[PDB]
Amino acid sequence: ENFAGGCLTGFMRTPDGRCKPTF
Repeated sequence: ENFAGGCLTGFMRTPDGRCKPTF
């Protein structure tokens, strides 16, 4: 299956529970 590695718009959310924008 597939999972959402995206937090907000342009945010790389990890299974670590943290969101880092991709800049």
